[PDB]
Amino acid sequence: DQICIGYHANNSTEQVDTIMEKNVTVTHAQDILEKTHNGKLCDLNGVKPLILKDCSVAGWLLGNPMCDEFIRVPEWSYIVERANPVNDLCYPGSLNDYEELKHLLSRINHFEKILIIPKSSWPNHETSLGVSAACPYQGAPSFFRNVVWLIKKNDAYPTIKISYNNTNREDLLILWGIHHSNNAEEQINLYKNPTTYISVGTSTLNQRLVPKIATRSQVNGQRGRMDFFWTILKPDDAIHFESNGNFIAPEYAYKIVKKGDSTIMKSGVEYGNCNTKCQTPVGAINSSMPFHNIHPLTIGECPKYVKSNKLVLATGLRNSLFGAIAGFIEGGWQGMVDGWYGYHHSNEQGSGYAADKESTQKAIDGVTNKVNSIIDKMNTQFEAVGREFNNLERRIENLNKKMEDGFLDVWTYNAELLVLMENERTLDFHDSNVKNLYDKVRLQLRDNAKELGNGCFEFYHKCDNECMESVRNGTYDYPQYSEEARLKRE
Amino acid sequence: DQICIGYHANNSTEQVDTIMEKNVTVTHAQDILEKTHNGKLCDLNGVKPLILKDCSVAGWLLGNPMCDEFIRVPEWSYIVERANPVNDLCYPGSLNDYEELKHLLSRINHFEKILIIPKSSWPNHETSLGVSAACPYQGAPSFFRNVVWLIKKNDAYPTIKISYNNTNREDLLILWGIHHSNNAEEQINLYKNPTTYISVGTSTLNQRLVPKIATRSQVNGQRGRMDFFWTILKPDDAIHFESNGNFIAPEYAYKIVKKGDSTIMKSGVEYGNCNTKCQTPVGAINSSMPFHNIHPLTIGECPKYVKSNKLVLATGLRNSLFGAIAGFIEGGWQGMVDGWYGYHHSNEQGSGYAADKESTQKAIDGVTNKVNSIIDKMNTQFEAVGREFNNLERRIENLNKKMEDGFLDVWTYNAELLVLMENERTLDFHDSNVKNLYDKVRLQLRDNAKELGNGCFEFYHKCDNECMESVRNGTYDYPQYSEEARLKRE
Amino acid sequence: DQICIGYHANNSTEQVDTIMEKNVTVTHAQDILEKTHNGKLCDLNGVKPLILKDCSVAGWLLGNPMCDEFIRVPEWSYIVERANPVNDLCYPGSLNDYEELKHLLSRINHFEKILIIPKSSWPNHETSLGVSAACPYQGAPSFFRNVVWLIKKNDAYPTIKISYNNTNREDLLILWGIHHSNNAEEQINLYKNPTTYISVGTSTLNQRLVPKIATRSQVNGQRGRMDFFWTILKPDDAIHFESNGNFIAPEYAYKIVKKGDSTIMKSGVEYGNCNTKCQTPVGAINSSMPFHNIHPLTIGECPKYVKSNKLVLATGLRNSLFGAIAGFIEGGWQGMVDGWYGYHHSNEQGSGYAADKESTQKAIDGVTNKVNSIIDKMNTQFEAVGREFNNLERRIENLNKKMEDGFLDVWTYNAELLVLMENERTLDFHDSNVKNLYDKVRLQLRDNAKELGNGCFEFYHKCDNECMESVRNGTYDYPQYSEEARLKRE
Ligand SMILES: CC(=O)N[C@H]1[C@H](O[C@@H]2[C@@H](O)[C@H](O)O[C@H](CO)[C@@H]2O)O[C@H](CO)[C@@H](O[C@@H]2O[C@H](CO[C@]3(C(=O)O)C[C@H](O)[C@@H](NC(C)=O)[C@H]([C@H](O)[C@H](O)CO)O3)[C@H](O)[C@H](O)[C@H]2O)[C@@H]1O
Ligand SMILES: CC(=O)N[C@@H]1[C@@H](O)[C@H](O[C@@H]2O[C@H](CO[C@]3(C(=O)O)C[C@H](O)[C@@H](NC(C)=O)[C@H]([C@H](O)[C@H](O)CO)O3)[C@H](O)[C@H](O)[C@H]2O)[C@@H](CO)O[C@H]1O
Ligand SMILES: CC(=O)N[C@@H]1[C@@H](O)[C@H](O[C@@H]2O[C@H](CO[C@]3(C(=O)O)C[C@H](O)[C@@H](NC(C)=O)[C@H]([C@H](O)[C@H](O)CO)O3)[C@H](O)[C@H](O)[C@H]2O)[C@@H](CO)O[C@H]1O
Ligand SMILES: *[C@@H]1O[C@H](CO)[C@@H](O[C@@H]2O[C@H](CO)[C@@H](O)[C@H](O)[C@H]2NC(C)=O)[C@H](O)[C@H]1NC(C)=O
Ligand SMILES: *[C@@H]1O[C@H](CO)[C@@H](O[C@@H]2O[C@H](CO)[C@@H](O)[C@H](O)[C@H]2NC(C)=O)[C@H](O)[C@H]1NC(C)=O
Ligand SMILES: *[C@@H]1O[C@H](CO)[C@@H](O)[C@H](O)[C@H]1NC(C)=O
Ligand SMILES: *[C@@H]1O[C@H](CO)[C@@H](O)[C@H](O)[C@H]1NC(C)=O
Ligand SMILES: *[C@@H]1O[C@H](CO)[C@@H](O)[C@H](O)[C@H]1NC(C)=O
Ligand SMILES: *[C@@H]1O[C@H](CO)[C@@H](O)[C@H](O)[C@H]1NC(C)=O
Ligand SMILES: *[C@@H]1O[C@H](CO)[C@@H](O)[C@H](O)[C@H]1NC(C)=O
Ligand SMILES: *[C@@H]1O[C@H](CO)[C@@H](O)[C@H](O)[C@H]1NC(C)=O
Repeated sequence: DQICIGYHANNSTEQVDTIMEKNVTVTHAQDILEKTHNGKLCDLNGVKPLILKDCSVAGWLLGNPMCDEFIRVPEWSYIVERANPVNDLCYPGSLNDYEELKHLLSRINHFEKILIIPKSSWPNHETSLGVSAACPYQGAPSFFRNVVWLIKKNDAYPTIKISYNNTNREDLLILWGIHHSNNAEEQINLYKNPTTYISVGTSTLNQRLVPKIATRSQVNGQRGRMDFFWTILKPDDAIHFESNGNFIAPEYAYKIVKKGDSTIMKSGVEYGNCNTKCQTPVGAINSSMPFHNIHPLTIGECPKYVKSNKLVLATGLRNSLFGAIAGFIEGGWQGMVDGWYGYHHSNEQGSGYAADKESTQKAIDGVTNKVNSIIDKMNTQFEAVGREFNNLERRIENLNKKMEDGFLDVWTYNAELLVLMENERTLDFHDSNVKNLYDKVRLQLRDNAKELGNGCFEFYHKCDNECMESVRNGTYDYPQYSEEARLKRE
Repeated sequence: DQICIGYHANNSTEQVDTIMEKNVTVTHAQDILEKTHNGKLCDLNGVKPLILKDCSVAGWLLGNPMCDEFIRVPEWSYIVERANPVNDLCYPGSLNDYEELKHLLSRINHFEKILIIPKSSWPNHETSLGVSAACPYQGAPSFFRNVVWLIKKNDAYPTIKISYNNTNREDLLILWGIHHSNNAEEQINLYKNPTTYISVGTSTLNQRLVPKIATRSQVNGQRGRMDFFWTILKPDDAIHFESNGNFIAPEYAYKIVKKGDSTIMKSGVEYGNCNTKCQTPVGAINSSMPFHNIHPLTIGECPKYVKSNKLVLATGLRNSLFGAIAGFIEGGWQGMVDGWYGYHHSNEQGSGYAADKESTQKAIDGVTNKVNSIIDKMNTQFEAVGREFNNLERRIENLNKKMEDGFLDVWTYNAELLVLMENERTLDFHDSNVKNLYDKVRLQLRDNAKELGNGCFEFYHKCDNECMESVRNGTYDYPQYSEEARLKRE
Repeated sequence: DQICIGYHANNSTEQVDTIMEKNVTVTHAQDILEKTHNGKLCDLNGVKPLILKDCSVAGWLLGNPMCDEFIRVPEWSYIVERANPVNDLCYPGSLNDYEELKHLLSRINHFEKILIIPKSSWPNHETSLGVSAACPYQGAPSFFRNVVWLIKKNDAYPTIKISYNNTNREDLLILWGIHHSNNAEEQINLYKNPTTYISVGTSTLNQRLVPKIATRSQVNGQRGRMDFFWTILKPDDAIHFESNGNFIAPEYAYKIVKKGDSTIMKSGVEYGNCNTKCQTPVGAINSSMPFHNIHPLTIGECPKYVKSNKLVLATGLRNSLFGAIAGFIEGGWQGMVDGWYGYHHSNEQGSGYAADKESTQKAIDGVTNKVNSIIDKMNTQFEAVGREFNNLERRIENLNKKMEDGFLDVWTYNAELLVLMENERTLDFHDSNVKNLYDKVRLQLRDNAKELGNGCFEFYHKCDNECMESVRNGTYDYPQYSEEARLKRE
C-alpha cells in the first residue's frame, strides 16, 4: 500500500531552448514566431494598392505616355513600385526633390487630377509640336501628358505671364519644368529668344530657372535635358509663372483629397485578388502570432519583426533547479492525462492516477499569465519606414540603414533572450510545484509511511481508497492509524 | 509548549507586479516613477528662461519691431518659443539656414548686441526710408531694427565697398539680406540701378546674391521678399560687402559671450515664478525618482524618461517558490513588529513574538543593493533632444522622430521588464529566507520536538524562557533535553 | 564511521558581481572584457594602411605639392588621417561634397591614377604659368599636381570644348575646379575674357559655374579662391567640358580598381611595424574576448565594444537561496581538487576526498552552455561607423552622435545586466547542485545513519571502502545493514 507523487508525461516532441540547455523536449509549448506568408500582394482592409507595374512614381506623376493606365487612379491603400521601373523619365533630365516628394506621397491616399491651365491659354505660342522620340506613344513622338512643352509661333515666343489661383479647398501638387537646349542654334529654332529664364512665385516660392546650354551625353537618344520642379499650392494661394522660353508649363495638377498612412513598397510579386490586414513586399501575413520573420518593411496591423528562426515558449514540463522532476521522481506518468501534477494511488481496494487540480490551476494560471505578459511587453517595438535617398546623400542613407538595423538587432536579442530566461524559469517552476506537493503529502503522513525516495510513500498501515482521497484533499488524521505502523515496524 | 517560524504582515496596501502574477500585495515597496509636475515653466537653478512670448528666434535676432522687449536680453538658461510665433519676419521672405542657426543657439546662453556699422557710414545712401507697413511700429511703417534697408540718395546708388574686422575676442554673429523687388519700375524707384548684386566675402565665405524681380503673391500686404543670411565671423577675420543695390546692411551684431547648455523649448505654458532643477515643456519636476513619465524633452538634472504608468519595486514580502511564505506557513503575523522574519514562542510562562535580526539584516542588505543596483544600471539612458527641420527636410525629420521614439520604447521595455523579473526574484528571495530559518531551527531541535506542518515545533520536553531564547540564539543544547523528550515519545 | 557532502574551495581571489551582492569571491571565473592594446597602428591581415601623415584626403587627391609622397599609393587596408592635417588646400577654397567623397573612399581599397588629359591637349592655352606661392615646391611657386590652372596664351583664351570618354572598364573619379579672381584687371591679366563660365556635363551631370569676382580676406596670402568639384564617370560614359576662362582642368584621374572594406581613421598614433586582425585609432587589439572597451570605431574581426570597465562571468562556486553552500555545509574543501562537489569518507580503512563526476559534469556542461549562449546572443551588436559632417550639417551630426551613443548605451546595459543576472543564478545553481547531491545520499541511507546537519551522515553500521563507494555510486544496499543499525540505535 503506497501513495505516489509524480508529474505529467506525454508523446510531445516539441523542443525549447534555455540558457543552460538546448533542445529540451517539453510536454507543452507555444510558438510565438510567424514564419509563413501567402506570397502575393493583397488589398489592405478592403482597399486595393496602386501597382505602377513598369512605371515609376515620376512617370506616373508627370504622365509618361507609357503610363496611361494611371491617368486617373482610384484611392489606394499603398503604392507598389518595381525596383527598376522601365518607364521613368522618357525625356532625360531630373525631378527636383524627388525623394521628398515620395516621402510626401507616403502620407497620401488619393489624388484628383484637375486641368488647371488649358492649352487654349497660349494663343501666341505653339502647343502641338512639343514632342520627342524619347517619349514614344504608339511608335510616334509624344511627351509627358500633364505638362506642355511650349515652342515658338510665327518665329516668336512672347513673354508669358500667367497666374493660377487655387480655388479648391485642398492642396494642389503642381509640376513644371525647364528644357536645357543643346546649342545656340537649337535654342533659336525652338524659342527664338536666345537668353531665357523662367520665374515662379507663390507666397513662399521665389524661383528663377535659367537654361544651361551645353554639350551632354545622349540618354534615350537625346542630349537635351528637362529639369522638373514641384510645389504644394495651399488652398487660397496662387502660383505665378513668367517665361520667355524653355518653359514646360503645367496643364494638369493633382488635388490631394485623401491623406493617410501608406507606403511605397518595392515588390515585383503579383496582385492576388486577396484581402489582408498586414502586407510585406514578399507576401501577406495572416497571423495572431506576436512575432514574424518575413520582412522588415510592413504596413498594417502586423507582428513584430525579428531575425529569429525559432521562438518557442515552454508552457509544459520536461517530457520523459529543485530536486523533484528528473530528481527523486525519476520519470513522468503517461497514464496521467488530466492535470500537470498529482498522485498515483495503490492499495488492495484499487489503483489509479488522480490529479491535484489545486496545484495544477496555480501552474496553468502562472504559465498563461507569463505568456500574456511577454506578448504585452513587445507591443511597442521599432517599425521600419521607407526612406529614399539620392546618390550624393549616401551618409544619411547609411545612418538610416544602421539605425533601422540597429533597433532590429536590439529587439531580436530582446525576444530571444527573454524566451531563454523565462523558459528556464518555467521549467524550474514546475520542479518547484512538484516538490511543494511532495512536501504537502509529507509532514502530514509522517512515520505512518516510509518514504522510499522515488516519490512514493510506502504506507506502514493500509489505506482505504477513501484514505488516499483524504490526503489528496489535504486533510488526513495521523493518530487514527499510528497504532498499526508500530507493529509493522520490526 | 511550541516555537513557530513566521514572517511579517502589516496594513500595507501597496501592490507590485511580477511576470506570473499581477497586483501582488506586499508589506513594503519602493516607487521609482515620478508622475507629477507643477504645470508651469520655471527658472533653472536660479536662471530665468528667455520667454520670447509671440516672437520667433528670427524675429528677435533680426529685430522685428514687435520684439523690442528683447533688444537687451539677460543671460538665459533655456529659450521658450511658442509653436507658431506670430511676430516672425514682418516683411515676408526667409532666413537662410534657420534650423542650423537654431542649433547654434541651443549651445548659447547669452549674446551681447554691438553696433558694428553705424548709419553715419552711409553718407551717400538714404538710411531713413527703408520702412514698410508690413513692419509697423506705433502706427507707422517701420522695419527690422538690427539691419538697414538702404535706398538711393539724390536719385543715385553708388557701389558700396565696406569691411568690418572682428576686433573682439568673441565670435560675432552677423545678419544681412537682399530685397527682391517686384518689377523694373520699382527697382529703379528704390535703387536707381536696374541690374544689381550683393557680394559677401570672409576667409571662408564667398557669396554672390542677385535680386529676383518677378511676380509673387502678397503676404502681409507685400509682394516683395527679403532673404536674410548669417555667418559667424571668427575673432580676427573680416567680412567684406559690395553691392550696387537691393542690399539690407547689418547695423547690430551679436557677440557670443556665454556658451553652454540650453534648449529651444516649445511650449505655451506660463511662467510660474518658481525654480527647478528639471524642466519639461509641460511643467517642472521636483523629484528624486530615477524615472519620470512627464515629457521626453527635458533640461537640467532630470530623471530618465519612460512611457510607463507604474514602476514600483518590491522590497518587502507578500502581505496577508520555496514553499514557506503562503505555503506551510499560511500567513504572516501582524504581531511581529521589529523585523521581517522571526519566531513566536508559547510556553507555561507565556508567549510572544521575536524577530531574527541576523536573517532580516541579510535580507535588508540584499534588497537594498538590488534597488541600488537597478538605479545605477539606469544611469546612462537615451535623452531626447530638440532638433528642428524645414518643410523639405521631412525624411530626416521622420528619421529623427523614429530614432528618439525607438530608443524610448527600448528603454521603457528595459525598465518595465527588469522591475517585473526582479520583483519576482525578491518575493522568492523572502520565501527562501524563511525556509532556511525554518530548517535552521529544525536542525537544532531534531527529535526533541515535533514538526506540526504549519511552521511550528511542538517540544517533547519543557522549554522555559531561557531555553526558548537558546533556539533563537542558535545555542540550543540538544543533549540537555535528550532523555525527557525520549520519555515523552511513547 | 562517516560520509560527508561538501564542495570545492581554492585560493582564488577572482571576484564577480551580482544584483544583490558585489565583489563575491568565486572559485573560477571567466573574463569576457578586453582592456589592453599595443598603442600602435598596424597592418590589417598583412595589408599596410595608407598613412597620409600631415596631408588631408583633399590634399592627396588634388595633389598638393607637399603631398608628393602619395603620388602612387599601393593598395591599403584603411586610411589614417590626422584630425587637423596641415597640407590640405594650399590654394584656399573648397572641395565640394567633401564628406560624401570621403564616404565613397571609405569603401575603396585601391586607386590607379591615369593620365586622362595631357598638356599637349592645350595648344592654344598657357599650361606652365598656373602656379602660386600658396602652393610652394622647393622654394618656388607651384600648384596642385593632378589638375591644370590654364591661362591665356598670346593675350587670348579661346573657348575650350573637350570630351573624355571613359574607355576603361572601371569607375573613374575626376576632379576639376574654378578660380574666382579678385578684380576685373586680374581677370583680364589671367584670362583676357571678362565674362566667363565653366560647363560640365556627363550622362547625369549638368553643371554651370561662373567666377565670383569679389573682395575676400587673405588666406595663405591669397585673396583668390579655387572651388573644386568631383564626379564618378561610369565605365562607358563621357564628360564634356566647356569654358572661356577660370577653368582648372583635370589632368590625372583615379580609376577605382579595388572596392572593399576600409575606413578613414583619425589618429596621430605611429605605425609600429606590427600586424593585427583588429585595429583601433588608439592601438591594435590581440584578443579572443567577446567584448572590448578600447574604442568604438574599429576595423577588422573585432570584439564588441562596450563602455564597461569590468565584465566577469562566474563559472564556479562561492569561495571560502538553496540552503546548502555557506548554509548547513558552511564551508568548502581545499582537499577536494578533482571536482566541484562530492564526498569525504571516514572509516577504519582510512579517510579521503572523492568527487561526484555526474553532478560535477552536469554543472560543467550547464555553465559552459551558459557562457556560450551569452556570447552567441551578443554576436549582432551595434557597430559604429565613421561619418563626417561639415559646419552647416550640425543637426545631422548631432543626430548621428546620439544614435551611435544610444546604441552603445543600450548594449553596454545589456551586457552588464545579463552578466549580473546570470552570475546570481550560477551561484544558486551550485547551491542547488550541492543540496540535491546531499539529498541523494539522504533518502538512500535513511535511518541506517544519523543526519548531523553539517553536511555529514554518521553511519550506525560499518561502511567499508566498497560500502562507501556504493553510496557515491548510488547502489547502497539498505536491507543488508538495517539490523546492524537498529542494534546500534539505543
Ligand atoms: C596675373 C598676375 O600675376 N597678377 C599680379 C599683378 O600683376 C599685374 C600685371 O600682370 C599687369 O601687367 O600690371 C598690373 C598693374 O598695372 C599688375 O601689376 O600684380 C599684383 C601686385 O601688383 C600681383 O599680386 C601679388 O601676387 C602675390 C602672389 O603671386 C602669385 C602667387 O604666388 O599666387 C604669383 C603667380 O605667378 C600668379 N599665378 C599665375 C597663374 O599667374 C598668382 C596669381 O596672380 C593669383 O594667385 C591670382 O589671384 O599670384 C600675392 O598675392 C601678393 O599679395 C600680390 O600683390 C598679381 O598676382
Ligand atoms: C524640329 C526638328 O526636328 N529639328 C532637327 C532635329 O530633329 C535634329 O536633331 C535630331 O533630333 C532627334 C530627336 O528629334 C526630336 C526628338 O527629341 O524626338 C524631334 C522633335 O521634333 C524635336 N522637338 C522640337 C520641340 O523641336 C526635338 C527637339 O528638336 C530636341 O528634343 C531639342 O532638344 O528633337 C535625334 O535627337 C537626333 O539624334 C538628332 O540629330 C537637328 C540636328 O540634326 O536638326 C534639327 O533641324
Ligand atoms: C513702385 C514703388 O516703388 N512705390 C509705390 C508702391 O510701393 C505702391 O505699392 C504699394 O506699396 C504698399 C506698401 O507700401 C510700402 C510698404 O512696404 O509699406 C511703403 C514704403 O514706404 C515703401 N518702401 C520703400 C523703401 O520705398 C514700400 C516699398 O516700395 C515696397 O516694399 C517695395 O517692395 O512699399 C502696399 O504693398 C500696396 O498694396 C502697394 O500697392 C504703388 C501703389 O501705391 O505706387 C508706387 O509708386
Ligand atoms: C490591478 O489593480 C488595479 C486597481 O488599482 C485594477 O485597475 C482597475 O480595474 C477596474 C476593473 O476591474 C477598472 O474599472 C479600473 O479602470 C481599473 N483602474 C483603476 C481603478 O485605476 C486592475 O484591473 C487590477 N488588475 C488585475 C489583473 O486584477
Ligand atoms: C583684422 O585686424 C587685425 C589687427 O589689425 C589684423 O591682424 C593684423 O594684420 C597686420 C597686417 O597684416 C599684422 O601686422 C598684425 O600682426 C596682425 N595682428 C593679428 C593679431 O593678427 C587682421 O589682418 C585683420 N583681419 C582681416 C581679415 O583683415
Ligand atoms: C535541435 O532540433 C533541430 C531539429 O531536430 C536540429 O536541427 C538541431 O540541430 C537541434 N539542436 C541541437 C543542439 O542538437
Ligand atoms: C485667390 O482668390 C481669393 C478669393 O478672392 C482671394 O481671397 C485670394 O487673395 C486670391 N489669392 C491670390 C494669391 O491672389
Ligand atoms: C496603517 O497603519 C498606520 C499606522 O498605524 C496608519 O498611519 C495608516 O493610516 C494605516 N493605513 C491604512 C490604509 O489604513
Ligand atoms: C594558487 O594556487 C595555484 C596552484 O598552484 C597557484 O598556481 C597560484 O600561484 C596560487 N596563488 C597564490 C596567491 O597563492
Ligand atoms: C571591490 O573590489 C575592488 C578592488 O579590490 C575595490 O576597489 C572595491 O572598493 C570593492 N567594492 C566593494 C563594494 O567592496
Ligand atoms: C564612348 O565610346 C563607346 C564606343 O562604343 C560609345 O559606344 C559610347 O557611347 C561613348 N560614350 C559617350 C557618352 O558617347
